[PDB]
Amino acid sequence: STGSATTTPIDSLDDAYITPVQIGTPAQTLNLDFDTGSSDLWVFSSETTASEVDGQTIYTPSKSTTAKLLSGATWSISYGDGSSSSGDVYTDTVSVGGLTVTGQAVESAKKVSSSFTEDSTIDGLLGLAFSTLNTVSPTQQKTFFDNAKASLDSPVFTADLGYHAPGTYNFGFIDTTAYTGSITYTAVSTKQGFWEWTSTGYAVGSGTFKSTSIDGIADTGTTLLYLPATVVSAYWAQVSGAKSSSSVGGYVFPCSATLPSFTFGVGSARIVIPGDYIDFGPISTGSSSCFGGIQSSAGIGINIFGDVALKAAFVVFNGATTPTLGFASK
Repeated sequence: STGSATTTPIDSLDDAYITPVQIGTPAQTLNLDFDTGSSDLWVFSSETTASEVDGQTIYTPSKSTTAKLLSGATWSISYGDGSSSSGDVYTDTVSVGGLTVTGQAVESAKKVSSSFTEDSTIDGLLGLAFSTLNTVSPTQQKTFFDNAKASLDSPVFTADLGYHAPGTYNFGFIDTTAYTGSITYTAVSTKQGFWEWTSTGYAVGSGTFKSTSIDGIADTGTTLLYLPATVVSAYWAQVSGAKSSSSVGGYVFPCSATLPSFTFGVGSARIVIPGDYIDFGPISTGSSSCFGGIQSSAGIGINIFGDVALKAAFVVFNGATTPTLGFASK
């Protein structure tokens, strides 16, 4: 089997991407944030505290004839951005772009943190990291991809995120028309439950490539590119008027400035992030100070190849017995 679904930016800055998912019988369609940095499929629901729902579409398990309470099960998650949610668990039929899993754990939110309430466009998350990170207790549950894997033509999914435009998540096949050149594959460590890999280096604009190992994660659920402070400093030094603002909480720059591209290495291959992908607009409405899309990972404890980086590539998440990641230009 295969599946293919379009993923759409939630706003004009590409802050996140939403993908429609069918849950239950008859289908209830929710727009979920596909997140290769986490491993829970959770949704706003009829069980979510009423004051914490503000425009989201909810899943109502009682209206699904295929929903079954996973008795005794609870879940609770906190994300790198300080946001959180928790609740109980149902199993139900979940379909993405034509690909159907029966018995998928659907984690129903009883509580969500403010950041989720305040974002009316995201109805929940669909985790695509490794199932070892799944928070369901007492019995850890599998991700949608893990459940689908054996049925797929090939045990892979691909992320093709758009810049200020829709893109595509495919399951079970590689669309050879969706990228240029070749796909370069690179090793993955699953020790922390992430799609963790090591970049071979970077360049700033037309500058020379610096060969240096950068360990980080391919995370579709993180907006920006978070890299070591040395790398980030070298980038912003090439933007006149850029500076790190402790009050804003990262590098900002005047939008009259021209942003250089940023290149990262995948083995001997090179992915070029155009300068425009690094502009995240005014820090506040009317401000001439713009927020940067490359920021320091210091104090995150891990480097994150978030949407800023991933949307410059066609990315293969290869779930073979030994997982690997593939990157192509596009």
